[PDB]
Amino acid sequence: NYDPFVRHSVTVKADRKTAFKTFLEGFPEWWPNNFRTTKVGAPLGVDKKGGRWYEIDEQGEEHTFGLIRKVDEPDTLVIGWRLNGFGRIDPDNSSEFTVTFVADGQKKTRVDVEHTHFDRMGTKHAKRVRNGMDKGWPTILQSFQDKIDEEGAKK
Repeated sequence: NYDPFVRHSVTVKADRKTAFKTFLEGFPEWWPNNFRTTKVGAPLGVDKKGGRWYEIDEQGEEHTFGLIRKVDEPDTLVIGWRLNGFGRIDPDNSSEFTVTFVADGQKKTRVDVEHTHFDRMGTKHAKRVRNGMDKGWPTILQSFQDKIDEEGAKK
């Protein structure tokens, strides 16, 4: 995945609404690696007005993940992510990802990511982005599943 082709699948033990609300609304309601406020995990994060990402800090907008291409209800979501790096020119490219929501019996949900274009361009960029994003991206994904699973089926 990631380099030869981008494809990730997440299983939700809840409903279509609960899964969407915890991703586009519930920001400071997580836990995995957001043991802070203002600087990370602000009472917003996601912008459902124009279609972008922006955290709210005491001095203004701090960090951002990327931008949103289209918001076709809690069914189709297209987004674009940036990359890490310290002493490097701003990544004027970004990678696009297609998110598809599948509902199973309304009591179960499945979400997959499909794309083929800005994925097969990693290699050197792979190690570059994995030097920051990997230290939380795959970790939060696994934790998200268990979190929603608990707030639905487990509890």
